[PDB]
Amino acid sequence: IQQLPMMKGMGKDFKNADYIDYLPVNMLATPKEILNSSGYLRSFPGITKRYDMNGVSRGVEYNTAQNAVYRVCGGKLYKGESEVGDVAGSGRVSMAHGRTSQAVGVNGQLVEYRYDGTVKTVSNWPADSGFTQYELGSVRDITRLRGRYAWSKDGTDSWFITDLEDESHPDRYSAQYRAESQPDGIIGIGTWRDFIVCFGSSTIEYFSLTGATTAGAALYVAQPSLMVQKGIAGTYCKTPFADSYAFISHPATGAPSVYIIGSGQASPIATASIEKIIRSYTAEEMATGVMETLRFDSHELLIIHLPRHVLVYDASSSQNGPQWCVLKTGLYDDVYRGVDFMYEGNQITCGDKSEAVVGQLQFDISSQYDKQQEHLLFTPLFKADNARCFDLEVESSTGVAQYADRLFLSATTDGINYGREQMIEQNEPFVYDKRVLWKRVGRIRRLIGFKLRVITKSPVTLSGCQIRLE
Amino acid sequence: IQQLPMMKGMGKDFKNADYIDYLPVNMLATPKEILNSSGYLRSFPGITKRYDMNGVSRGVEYNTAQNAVYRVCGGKLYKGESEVGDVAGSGRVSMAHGRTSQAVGVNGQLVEYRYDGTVKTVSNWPADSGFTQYELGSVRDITRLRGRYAWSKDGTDSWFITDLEDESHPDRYSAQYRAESQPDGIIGIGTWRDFIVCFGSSTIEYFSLTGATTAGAALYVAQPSLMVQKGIAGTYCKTPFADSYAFISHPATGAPSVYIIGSGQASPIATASIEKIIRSYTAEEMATGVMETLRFDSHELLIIHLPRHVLVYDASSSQNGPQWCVLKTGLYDDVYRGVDFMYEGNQITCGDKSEAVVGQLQFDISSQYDKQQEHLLFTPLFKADNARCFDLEVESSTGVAQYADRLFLSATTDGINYGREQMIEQNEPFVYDKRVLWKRVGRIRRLIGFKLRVITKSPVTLSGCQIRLE
Amino acid sequence: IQQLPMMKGMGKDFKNADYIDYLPVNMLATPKEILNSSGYLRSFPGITKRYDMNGVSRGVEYNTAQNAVYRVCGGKLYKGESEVGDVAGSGRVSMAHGRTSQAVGVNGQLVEYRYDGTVKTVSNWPADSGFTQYELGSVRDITRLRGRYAWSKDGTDSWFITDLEDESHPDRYSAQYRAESQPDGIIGIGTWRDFIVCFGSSTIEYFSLTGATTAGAALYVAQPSLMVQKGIAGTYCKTPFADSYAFISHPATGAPSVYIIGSGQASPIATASIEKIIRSYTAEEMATGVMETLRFDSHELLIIHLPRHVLVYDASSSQNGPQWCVLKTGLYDDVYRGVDFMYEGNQITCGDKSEAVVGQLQFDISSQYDKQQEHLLFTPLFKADNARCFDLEVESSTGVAQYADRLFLSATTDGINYGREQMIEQNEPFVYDKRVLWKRVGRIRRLIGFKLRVITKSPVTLSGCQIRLE
Amino acid sequence: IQQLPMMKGMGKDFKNADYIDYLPVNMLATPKEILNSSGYLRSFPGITKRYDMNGVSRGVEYNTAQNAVYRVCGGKLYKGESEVGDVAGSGRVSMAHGRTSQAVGVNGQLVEYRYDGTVKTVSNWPADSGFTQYELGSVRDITRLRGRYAWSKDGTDSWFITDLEDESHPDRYSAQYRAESQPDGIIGIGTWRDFIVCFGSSTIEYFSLTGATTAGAALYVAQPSLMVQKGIAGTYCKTPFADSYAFISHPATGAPSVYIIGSGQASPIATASIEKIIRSYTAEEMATGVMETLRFDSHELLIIHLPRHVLVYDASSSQNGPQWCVLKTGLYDDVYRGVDFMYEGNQITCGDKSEAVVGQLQFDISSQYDKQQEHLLFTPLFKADNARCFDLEVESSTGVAQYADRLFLSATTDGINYGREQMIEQNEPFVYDKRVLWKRVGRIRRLIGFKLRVITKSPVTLSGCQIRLE
Repeated sequence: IQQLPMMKGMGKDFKNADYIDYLPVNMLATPKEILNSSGYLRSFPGITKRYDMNGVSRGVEYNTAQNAVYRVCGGKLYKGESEVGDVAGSGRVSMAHGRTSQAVGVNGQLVEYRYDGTVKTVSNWPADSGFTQYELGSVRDITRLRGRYAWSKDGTDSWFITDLEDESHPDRYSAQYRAESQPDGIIGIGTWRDFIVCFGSSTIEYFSLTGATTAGAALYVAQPSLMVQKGIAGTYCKTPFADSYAFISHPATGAPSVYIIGSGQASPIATASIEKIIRSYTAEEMATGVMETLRFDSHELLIIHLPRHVLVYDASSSQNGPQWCVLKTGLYDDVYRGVDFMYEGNQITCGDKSEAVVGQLQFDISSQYDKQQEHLLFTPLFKADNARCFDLEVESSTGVAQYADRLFLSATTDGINYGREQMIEQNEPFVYDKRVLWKRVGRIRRLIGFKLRVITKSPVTLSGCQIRLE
Repeated sequence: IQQLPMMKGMGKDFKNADYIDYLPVNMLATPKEILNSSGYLRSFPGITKRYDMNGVSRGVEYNTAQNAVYRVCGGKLYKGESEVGDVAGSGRVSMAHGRTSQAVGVNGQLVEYRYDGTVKTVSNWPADSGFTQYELGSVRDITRLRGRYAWSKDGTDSWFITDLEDESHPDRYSAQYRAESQPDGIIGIGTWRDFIVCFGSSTIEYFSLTGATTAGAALYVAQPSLMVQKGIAGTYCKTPFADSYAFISHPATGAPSVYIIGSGQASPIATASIEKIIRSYTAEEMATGVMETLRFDSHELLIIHLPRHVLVYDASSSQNGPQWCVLKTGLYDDVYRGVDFMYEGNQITCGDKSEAVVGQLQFDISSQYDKQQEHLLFTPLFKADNARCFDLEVESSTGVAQYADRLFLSATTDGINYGREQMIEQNEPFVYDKRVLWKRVGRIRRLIGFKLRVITKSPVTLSGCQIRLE
Repeated sequence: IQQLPMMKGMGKDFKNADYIDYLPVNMLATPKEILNSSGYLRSFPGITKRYDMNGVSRGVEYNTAQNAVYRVCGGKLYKGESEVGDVAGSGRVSMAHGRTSQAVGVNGQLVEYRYDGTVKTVSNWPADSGFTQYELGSVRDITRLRGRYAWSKDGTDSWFITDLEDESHPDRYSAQYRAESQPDGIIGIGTWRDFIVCFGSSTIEYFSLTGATTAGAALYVAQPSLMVQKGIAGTYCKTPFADSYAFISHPATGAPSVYIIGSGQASPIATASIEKIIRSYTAEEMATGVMETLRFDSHELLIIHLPRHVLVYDASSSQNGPQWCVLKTGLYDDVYRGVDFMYEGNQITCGDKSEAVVGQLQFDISSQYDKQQEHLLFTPLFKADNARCFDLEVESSTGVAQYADRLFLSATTDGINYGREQMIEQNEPFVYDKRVLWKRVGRIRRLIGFKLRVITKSPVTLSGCQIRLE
Repeated sequence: IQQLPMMKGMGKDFKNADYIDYLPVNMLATPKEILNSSGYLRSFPGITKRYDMNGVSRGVEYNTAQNAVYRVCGGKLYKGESEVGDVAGSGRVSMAHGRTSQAVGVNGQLVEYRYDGTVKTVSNWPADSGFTQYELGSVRDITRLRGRYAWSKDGTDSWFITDLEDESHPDRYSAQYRAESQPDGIIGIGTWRDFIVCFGSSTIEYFSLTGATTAGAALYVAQPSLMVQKGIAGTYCKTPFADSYAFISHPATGAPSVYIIGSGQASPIATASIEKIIRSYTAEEMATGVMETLRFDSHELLIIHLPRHVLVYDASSSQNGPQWCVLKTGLYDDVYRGVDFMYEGNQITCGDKSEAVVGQLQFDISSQYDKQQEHLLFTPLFKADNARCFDLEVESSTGVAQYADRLFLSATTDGINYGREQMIEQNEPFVYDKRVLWKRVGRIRRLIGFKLRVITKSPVTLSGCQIRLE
């Protein structure tokens, strides 16, 4: 009796005869110390329609000052279900809320909405007042530390600041700040534990405020002990993850790869196969990749929305090596649906990247809206000669289905292309005890590996595959 | 011969066919290196009525200046047994004693009683005196560091302080301080090792006093090295535990979960099943969750009084993984009775949440007041095929009972619903040596798990369940 | 059944009968947890022509201010494909970009190329201005920290600096800095985390800038806690590797050897056989050795372009001891083709040293341009007496070839010279499953070692050699 | 089958019946993971004459300012092969180069030569100038930090310094510095990472320069955290090694022994037998012991030139315990030939101590000049009763010899005096595969130990001695 792990499956690709492992499609990994194994695999939760909105999502941020979720969701702003304002422009926006403003920052101007009901835009002080009158530019990203905002001019080292008393003007005396570590544009900006993180193309630098008590004297001073020496590939390739940012490396460095910021250095978390997938996209296509973080139950996910891949990293389940996963909607290869996830109340609300709708995650159903989904599992290739496998017994938990869904399994002799697909039912609507197995698998000549296609709209749980090897 | 652990039992739920473990209800876990196993399970101590009071318990605090226990317990304040004052308002109060006051802080005002016999209320300085005249608001929580009080204005960043010479006024010159790292109202306040801990909705900030020796010059300065970056779900979800506060995460963060503050970060202490239970409550219903701490013998408990669950965490018994427990009063599902545990003299004085009475814990009886209690134990599911179990022999300690109570045991084949209940007596009033066992259990087809219902009003001790597997 | 590792093979040389190991020629090492072994060996990617340029490569640098790759590549400068200026001089050049000019620094003068379209040169301030008028000399290397350049004069301790406003003049008041623990010329200069690293002949010293706010008062102050106490052999024997520089030791110390800078000391990374190869060159020949860093997939390679050796160090694959490799072009011994590797877009663009052409790396082809290449693998010597080896079966992955290429294997009895070469086909153009093995190897008298010559222009993968020893 | 190590052999001496181990004379130890054992033993490289010089070697120092090796070598100074100056006096000199001088420091005055062609001597400032006019004394050792020299007055605590502008005078205002922790003369001086190390008879002190910017105000201040509390036995018994100096303890401390300086303390590196050898010399005779450092291939050797012993310590090969070795020239007991080893170009240039000649090391020959050499190996004593050893087979590498040299082996029964010498040829001029073994060794009564005399002028390699024990 041998046990075949399915938490990650090895294989090879026909393009250049290289060994690349097949990530488990559309199913997560949980360690739970199951009956005879250690850990069970559960399908991703299913999406159900909640509200109808103007368009495809373009941004989200959980306002802390007011207990509500803000999202532009296409044509115009939304607070939960309410309308509360209009935003102009198509693309993706970066939001940073405030005590008395929202600061959507669409297009190249720092548009900030007010809780009173008025709309304002950040611009230079009036010439009649008699202030410094800086030279502002286009805006890319937004943040907020203490009581003021901070944006970065497009394609230039300098990033500006926001005044305290009047929040719609740069400042009275001192607002011009520069990175100056290496010559590089500011790809993005962010905040981390009272530090203003400056995401450059090649470097990352931390700024800490100091007590000036003087007119125009260096409110923020750059800290050089915490430099990372690596950049970010795109504007939105950064998230708050664990206590770090977990960016994606820029093409300026050796090669694009996922990372995680340490104390003063970046530690990789992406396997070679993941970087092989990342390298498939050109430089321009890489810059349009969104990143997020999601935490439900004991999981801590890190989702990367690449143009054709929705790779997902599970931090808790990566006990021995990284655990990556890929998500897709259609039966064939397609991009996942639902871009911005955010925890509202006691539910998780997702957006949508193609349809003008918003939906919530549901745990007892595995269908996105009202369409069935494909789930895949891959067993790593094994080299056994002249053996005969008979009892392949995967163990499932059943009883939350609406139809007796079936399972397709197949075997590879060369590791690239599969044989016939055998049809076994793996779920029954109200049977809580049943056995899923295949009685005869036959001789294996040189090497064999398995596949476990499942097409359902009900939760799928599989844990522990064993075969009687002789 | 196989030994079956009972400290925690695995299972699955019928709603979504997920593997959730069954916590052992109403009995603690103690490691003591027993005859043949390591650890024994003992029932929770039973409540007995001590005094009759005005109403349902609403607060408790062990006054240190005077060796006595204060509790409002409904209609009016109480010091031990005496009346000593009246408090108005229904709900829950936050209590913080003083050298010359008690500061119940009911409703939205800091009502503070005096040992002399007079009642005062914190209010602005008289306009005739000529002081700074702050603008106070509603009060949520109270604390005391050095000779000063500290309260937080409701729904706003700012938290105030109390003057030294006249402790019924904010201060002479400098009393308004604010959090400000992020825009978030102060959910709660507390003290920890000369630091005034500021519990925000999204962040946690530590304030340390400095020597001013000046008129209105920053008595307290915020320390930014000790930020936690996580909020608290409700007003009363915090409790000094060990050397930290052990809060509950806010919905603003990815998902609600229990935590413990470290040096500068929070470390989770809740299993996935515990967070699944916590997510069952809506956001508004979660804010009414009280937490406490209790320490008797070698135990160190952390009790969470959710609306429908009384989850208990045992710090000392969590050698390999967390050890959570749930308490309930009725034979069916119900919430535990007795809110506030405080150690007075050599006894523990529990409150009440459904009747106008106060009671003390007793160790040699397992009945709350004069009613019997239910105790359950779940054995984790095992996968053995075609085997037969014969001798299931749990080992109990007897001789402190009033009647020969019986024990109900049953088995599951699918892990959800149980079979027939077999009745075995597990205790005899004055017999110190007897066996508790069942001679035949029969074949197990695929998998089996057990249950050990006990209904007594006498102490229940069980340690070590073994079955002759073949 | 025994398994023979091929990642590194031991042997001896006929010159002085010493045990020197044979590094795997032109094949990398990757740990991947292959079917029955741990790791597989894959050929280096092949070069394909991309552009036609003026001459052999002479320098490269990835401009960060403008997203493009700059390379002189012979007669005149190039930005990607465009001409954009002319450069004078033959040899090797040191490049350091800027935020207004490029800078090439040929001969002994800092020729800089401004983007506007003009060319400038660093020279003393005009005498009419009235400044300090330093005494400049011949330049060796260039770098840039903050908004200013920094160069070192030829054969002297002192290294100068560049003015802020005008970057074509040394400075207004303070530009003379000198190294000077020990009397040594500055072989090279470089930057590392806001420190201007001064590479001397015998020591390495770190300079950190300080806030002057004064006329000519010590802009840069030397830090003595970070001195390394070892020099660099040549001008270009330094790269940014990991977080350190990984130089080559100077003959001033005991013997030349590769190193890596630590916190305050150098840690060797070269085996004894590598230092034997390094010592083969005279002092003058070693000074013309280039070094680089390249990172594709999970690799982190350090390439040394010695006059007759192209040694490569793979950091990721060196789990147990250093993993060195050597590359060569012709069927006989010859130096590798392709000087400078840089990552542009999503491809890697290699230079050249014998032709006026530039090329890009391709992964599915193993031929440089359109000529076949040699790959070698050596098995370490084993001492087995009177045994008989029969089933020598190496495991390849096939199906991406253009012709049924064959493999040559042979055995040594004395460890110096090889026996007959047996031809076995190891790859078929479109067959994905086949066995590569030899059925009879015969008796071994005292000791034996194998060889796996392959000549292909298609990817070569071999992983795991097993022989039936009896 | 048993394997007998030869890296170090145990025995006893007839003088006092104490167990002393026999160090392997004239052959090094290298760990390389050989066919069946871990490590092989290779003979020391042979000396060959390169140049003819004036007389016996007296000093050496690798000038860094000019890429050339300086050595007095008896009658008059030498730069490489050129004459370039004359030095008077017989004995040993302490050499410390400079940016514009060489500072041989012979006899009692700091004789310093100049690159221009003139000779100067350190002496007091002229009385007409009007300076502080110190009282200099005899000089023992020389060093150089920054632009200053530093010498020590003979028999006194004080050590002086050298002026910057005119380096042939003590200083303008402040040059008198002193040790003073304990009353002890300065035996020697040295530099280490910007610290002027002061080697006393009983203590060691580190001096760090400070910014004076004042007339005669404490240029150097003594650091007391880095005291070692141990002296050095002789003037030249110290040497930069690794990152420390590795001195020899003074007779003032409990006993003479070798050491290595740590962070703030000395750690011994000498076995008991080595200290037994060191104690054989009287106090006066020990003061004439020279020490050096040499690094070729992976070795890092520390050579001590005692009057009758040439003990050598190998740092890299001391995996389990220290690895000491002894070198000798003649067939009988004699002192090694060649004092000063320095790495010039790609070769090592050894000195001489008995003839007026200088020579270079050569790796493929084992003869010093043109005379054969003796090599010994001792196997540690084993206690086996009534056993019989038959097949003693050492494994050698051959084929670089000029004649079929023979090997002498013998056995001890009491561990002091040896039996008959059996002659086996161990090398053949051009045979790369041969076996060296003895077929019968006979019964061993109580205990036995072996010996492996080899007399050749060709490289000797032996690795792995095994005997069939019964």
